[PDB]
Amino acid sequence: QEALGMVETKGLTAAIEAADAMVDSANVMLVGYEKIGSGLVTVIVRGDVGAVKAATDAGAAAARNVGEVKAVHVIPRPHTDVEKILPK
Amino acid sequence: QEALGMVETKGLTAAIEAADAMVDSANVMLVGYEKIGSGLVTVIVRGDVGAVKAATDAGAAAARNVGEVKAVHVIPRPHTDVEKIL
Amino acid sequence: QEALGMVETKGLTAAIEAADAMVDSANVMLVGYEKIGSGLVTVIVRGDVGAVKAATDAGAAAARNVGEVKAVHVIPRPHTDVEKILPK
Amino acid sequence: EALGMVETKGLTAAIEAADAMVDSANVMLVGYEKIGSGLVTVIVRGDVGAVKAATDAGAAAARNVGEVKAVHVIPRPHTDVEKIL
Amino acid sequence: QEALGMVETKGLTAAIEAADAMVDSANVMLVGYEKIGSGLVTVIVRGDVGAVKAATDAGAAAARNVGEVKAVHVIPRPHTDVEKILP
Amino acid sequence: QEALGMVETKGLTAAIEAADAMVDSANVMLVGYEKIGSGLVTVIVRGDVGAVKAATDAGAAAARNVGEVKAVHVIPRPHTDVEKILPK
Repeated sequence: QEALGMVETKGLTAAIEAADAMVDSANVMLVGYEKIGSGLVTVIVRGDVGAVKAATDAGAAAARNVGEVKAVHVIPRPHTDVEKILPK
Repeated sequence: QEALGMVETKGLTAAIEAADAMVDSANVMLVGYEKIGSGLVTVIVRGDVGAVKAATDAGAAAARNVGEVKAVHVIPRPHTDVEKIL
Repeated sequence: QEALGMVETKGLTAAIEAADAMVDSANVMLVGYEKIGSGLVTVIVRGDVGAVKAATDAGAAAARNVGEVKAVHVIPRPHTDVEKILPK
Repeated sequence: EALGMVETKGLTAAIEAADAMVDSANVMLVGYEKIGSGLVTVIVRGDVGAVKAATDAGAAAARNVGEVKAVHVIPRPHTDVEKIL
Repeated sequence: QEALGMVETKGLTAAIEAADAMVDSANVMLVGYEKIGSGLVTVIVRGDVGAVKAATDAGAAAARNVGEVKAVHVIPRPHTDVEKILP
Repeated sequence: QEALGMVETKGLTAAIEAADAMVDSANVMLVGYEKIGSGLVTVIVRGDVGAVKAATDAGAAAARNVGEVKAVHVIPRPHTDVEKILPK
């Protein structure tokens, strides 16, 4: 029932906007962001699957008005150990 | 609670110039700059919404004369979670 | 030795998707993510060869719907030498 | 105390810039900075006139070795800007 | 003294494969790998000249099936200063 | 008169070859290598101007047979202070 949601941007400003836009719905928690170099930044949230889909949709839309979005994705997860697949 | 302002440049020189122009007024705090690769540098400031809007306009204006501006943005009230990114 | 599984993608998002399918599809331990530039991310797992083969197949398949998969590979018996190369 | 910068593509052009800069004027080398895309920034300090001459010279010199992407002088940088350098 | 071998790839998976192929023979030692950005990863080995030649050829052959080979090179007798740059 | 010599490559293997060739061909000491990301590596040597000139020429030619050379440069230096313009 609990998903992980991601917006990956090229540019930091757009990722910060994506993060802010996603948590605007109190139904989503920010886990954090990941940098992999080459200007690529990934923002990650968790919450109920439906909330996460809606949050990620809004976050991507917002980021695209600020900079470049490279990927938007939602991963449903198991009830225990939801974040154990995340880096760092 | 406090507004968030960002000027993101390609090039450090342009970013430092943006940083300098932004801190020119007293009610603006420079949080720092962030590097993410591909030459991309983001300067981040905090303050009252009005001060931050004016600072970021100015930072963007100053930087574009030195190098490439990639993003200029203000979030009047960032959510408390976003503070984990700064 | 415990086999090694690797899925390498362009973008972190496809890679997290891969990690999800991998540890979900078989008894593999997530070793970590590795960044090398040009947007390339490698997800690495460990386990017995059969589990790793199944996980790697699953990770690659899942990731191809999310982003570009650049490499998929299994080393059934890595050396200790090579394990000092790995993030563990 | 003025701030000077030469930003090049490639480290070699940058090191050439540092050489021309500290040779042609009374500037102190504060350091090098890398930001990706092959971009390296050389930073100097000194009185503005020295810094202006150094950056002019460093850029001219760096251009003989490689590509200069940015050149800039900040006569009086702010105190907060001093913590990011 | 010992010879130096390098297999440099674009892609990490390819580099790990090259490393595994090279250290398969007992007289070749893995010195380490280096990342320099742009996806370029270098695997470095030491051993007798002959072993290092066969090892690097094999590492490159293995790696090219997984990703891109960027450099394959052997230094029969490295000069000592060169060891001050190795991992 | 003491100079600084540099060969800058895209790729590490070509740089190691440049380094080896430089200290092998002339009475120059290897100062070190610098990575600035994006595959760019700079090898630096020190010695008399003639030696540094002979080394860098030999380093560039050797490296060009192994990979991509981006820059080759000799910097004559003052008597005192010869290495203080170097980074890190």
